[PDB]
Amino acid sequence: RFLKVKNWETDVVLTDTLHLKSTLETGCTEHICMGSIMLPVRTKDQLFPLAKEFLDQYYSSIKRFGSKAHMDRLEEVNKEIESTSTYQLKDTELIYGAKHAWRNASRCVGRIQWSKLQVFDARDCTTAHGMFNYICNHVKYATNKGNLRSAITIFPQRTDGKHDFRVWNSQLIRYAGYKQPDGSTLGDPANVQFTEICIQQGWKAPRGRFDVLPLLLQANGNDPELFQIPPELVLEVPIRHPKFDWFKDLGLKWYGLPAVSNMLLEIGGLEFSACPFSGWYMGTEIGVRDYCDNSRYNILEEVAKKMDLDMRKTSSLWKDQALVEINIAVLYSFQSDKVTIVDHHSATESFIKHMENEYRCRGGCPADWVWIVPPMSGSITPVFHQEMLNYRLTPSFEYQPDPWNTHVWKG
Amino acid sequence: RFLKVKNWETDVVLTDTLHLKSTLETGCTEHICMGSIMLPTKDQLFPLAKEFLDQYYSSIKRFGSKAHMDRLEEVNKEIESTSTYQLKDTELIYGAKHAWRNASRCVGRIQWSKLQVFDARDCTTAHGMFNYICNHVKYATNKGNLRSAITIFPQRTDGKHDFRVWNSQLIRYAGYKQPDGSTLGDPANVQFTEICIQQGWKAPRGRFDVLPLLLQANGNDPELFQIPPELVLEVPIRHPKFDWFKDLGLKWYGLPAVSNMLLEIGGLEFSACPFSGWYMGTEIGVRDYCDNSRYNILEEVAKKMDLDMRKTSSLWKDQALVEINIAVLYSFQSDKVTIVDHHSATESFIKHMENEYRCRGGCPADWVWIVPPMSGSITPVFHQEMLNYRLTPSFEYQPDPWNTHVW
Ligand code: HEM
Ligand code: HEM
Ligand SMILES: C[C@H](O)[C@H](O)[C@H]1CNc2nc(N)[nH]c(=O)c2N1
Ligand SMILES: C[C@H](O)[C@H](O)[C@H]1CNc2nc(N)[nH]c(=O)c2N1
Ligand SMILES: NC(=[NH2+])NCCC[C@H](N)C(=O)O
Ligand SMILES: NC(=[NH2+])NCCC[C@H](N)C(=O)O
Ligand SMILES: [Zn+2]
Repeated sequence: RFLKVKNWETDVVLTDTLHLKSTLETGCTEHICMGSIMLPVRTKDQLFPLAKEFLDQYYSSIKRFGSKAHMDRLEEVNKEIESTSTYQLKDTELIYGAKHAWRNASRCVGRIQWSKLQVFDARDCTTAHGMFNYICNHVKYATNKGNLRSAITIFPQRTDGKHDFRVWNSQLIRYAGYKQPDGSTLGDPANVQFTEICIQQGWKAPRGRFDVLPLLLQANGNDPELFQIPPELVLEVPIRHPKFDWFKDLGLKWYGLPAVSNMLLEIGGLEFSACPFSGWYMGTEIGVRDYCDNSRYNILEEVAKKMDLDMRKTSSLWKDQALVEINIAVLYSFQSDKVTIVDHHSATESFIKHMENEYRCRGGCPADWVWIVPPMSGSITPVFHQEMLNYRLTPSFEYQPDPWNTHVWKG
Repeated sequence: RFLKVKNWETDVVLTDTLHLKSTLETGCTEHICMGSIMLPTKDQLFPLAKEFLDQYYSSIKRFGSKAHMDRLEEVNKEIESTSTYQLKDTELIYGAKHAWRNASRCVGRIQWSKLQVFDARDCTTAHGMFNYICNHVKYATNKGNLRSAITIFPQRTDGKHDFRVWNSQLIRYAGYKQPDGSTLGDPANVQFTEICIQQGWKAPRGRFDVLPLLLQANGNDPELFQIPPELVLEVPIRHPKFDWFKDLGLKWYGLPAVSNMLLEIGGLEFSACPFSGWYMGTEIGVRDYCDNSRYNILEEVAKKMDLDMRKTSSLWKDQALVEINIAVLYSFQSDKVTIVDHHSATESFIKHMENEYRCRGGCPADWVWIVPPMSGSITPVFHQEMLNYRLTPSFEYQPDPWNTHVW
């Protein structure tokens, strides 16, 4: 069953066959689309089949499908699973796995870079201090003095679900958020809950508007431990505008390395609950969402004032005018300081090329339009005009519940 | 069964039960989401009429009354007899209003109950259609104080006697393919602009030439008619700061009137049902003016603004986009022609969603179409989870007539 997607701006039509290999569910039915919904211990029984599908894809990728090496690997894993109820991936398989989870991430517009992922194998890690060390190395390698490199660090996989490794932070680097008694929020509102947990764990909060949070790391199902990332390892960019000299006076800045650290990486049935990964920012992430979401730093009003914009009536599009400026400032500041960053026009054009390539060389490219289209200037980016098919392939990156909601504290 | 949708900016959570009354398909499956795809018998008829009549009577608090049973029986007999049926006026009006109520891609539905319905089922010729359409346009335009309306021509019978408005909108600008290879006017209408000529229209070959109506009645071939210019309200586009803006030579019409859709009520198909409301600014400023395959005007505007168009990262396209859309809203307002900005419109939709959830148990909505084409996340709908599903009565797409007509 073939399926075609059309780009209404170029009339280019593509045919998708890859969706046929999709096994997981979407959340949608023939009766309802849940396309805009944010979030719509395994058994030996269910493990080997997942393992075989993976190994089959892996061996095909290296052109050794059906070889003796392939067959022996299946036999070996089968035995190991029956013998230990789980199995260990070879280094080669882990790298292939991690790269494909990124390749299969439908919400990611930066996937044209998927094959260049640097994979750090932290499966020999046993303690939080060990985790802290791997994480520091990942940040230094990835930051590369501003010339960012994509990377992922993979800690030991889940076993019985009672010895999980977890990074409690949502990103390796992020700013604290503090709820004030007058109801206002100091810092980043998105991290208030986590910030409270850190303080409760012993962190001495400096209580400023841009305090880098400490790492709260959990190894082998133990209680999480706090660690401060060496400041010299955290690259930050002061935000200023190329034409407005007062912009710098807003005292804004952001970190250069975006590193999601709360997702779960699934490979051949195995679950890697601590798999922090990083790339580089697309401007709008900071400029539109982190700075202008009403629930984030919410700086639109203050910026519009300084610009002396008609804020009497929305139809003056004062919000839209200020948004552009703020986004111009983010891109400008990063570029001046030579910290890697990509604007939405450039990133989306690249994704379209990546997508076309994938259809031609792979038979498709699962993509989530709701997420792919930038939060500003939607239709002036090619992705808006591009029809997309969203479906779940493994290996994959999945959401998981915040650990403070599931953790059995030991004291 | 009972689905919940959350607004991530306000934490407000709504529970959707209305979807349980969904009847049509979405194009999606448990294995694949096609949410961004633009276009995913007497025995057949009676159940549909029944479903409709039941909701109709339920709506008037006479569910299961004699009147209900009676009407049900009457239509039933009429169908078994005529193989079809006719809606009472009350039912026609309710059907049309609800078709708008159920249009998941429309962000202006808070106005659904105020729809003026013009019953043109007694129409029989293209001239007749032209007359009905002129009246609709004048009524809806109302000197700039726009009023929503829909005119409903005769329903389908055998499919060989269909009424159809060939234009895609009652009022639209012509598009001509020049030797240069480039396109003059509106590229979206290059083709239709040709079928008119292939029919006799004397194209003034301009940038904003109001197209002619090409009307099809009872199945016969379509005819051309020039809408009285005094009936076409237009707005000269100028900027409230860039005097050079007016120089751009831009203008647009004030009445958006989709004319190529099909209205389905109780199984009955109305293939010619033009309807109009009023514009949301971005429709013109972002889509019509800046789409690459439309009037594609960003470069010129950026130029005049003297912006650094060397690097995409200077965001000249975005800056220009903003100014343009400022000018559309400014013009319309200055000429007292109804128009709504995407901020005000989206705020209204959120309120409408809430009302709909509490008074009806839900509101089918297509996020991909609801979120405006610019400044997405600074509008509230961006942060609003939505459930898309098909409820009837509804407005459906249908093949362009020139790809089905047997001259
Ligand atoms: C090279 C630079 C990269 C760019 C420019 C890029 C861009 C983006 C953007 C703009 C988003 C949406 C983020 C949001 O709205 O919160 C995103 C999402 C995503 N990306 Fe990428 N990305 C990059 C690298 C990576 C890497 C290295 C991985 C994985 C190995 C990855 C995995 C994902 C996933 C799984 C999501 C969805 C996360 C969620 O659901 O919250 N990306 N990316
Ligand atoms: C009163 C003012 C109204 C406003 C502000 C409004 C706004 C909008 C907007 C912004 C769109 C998207 C247009 C596009 O992208 O092409 C839309 C679509 C739609 N609206 Fe409304 N609308 C209004 C009245 C109407 C009326 C009166 C009806 C029908 C009775 C209606 C039916 C629909 C339908 C069926 C669609 C989707 C059409 C398609 O698929 O191309 N709208 N509306
Ligand atoms: C409710 C809606 O799904 C939600 O606000 C989505 C929309 N698109 C998005 N797109 C990206 N890239 N990131 C997001 O966080 C979101 N949020
Ligand atoms: C391919 C994609 O579905 C297409 O470009 C959609 C996106 N969202 C839209 N939203 C609205 N309101 N109108 C449109 O025409 C579209 N086009
Ligand atoms: N380009 C990326 N790798 N993004 C990861 C998500 C970062 C998140 N959206 C932020 O604004 O901090
Ligand atoms: N507001 C409306 N009723 N719009 C109907 C569709 C009009 C179309 N989007 C246009 O720009 O011409
Ligand atoms: Zn769907």
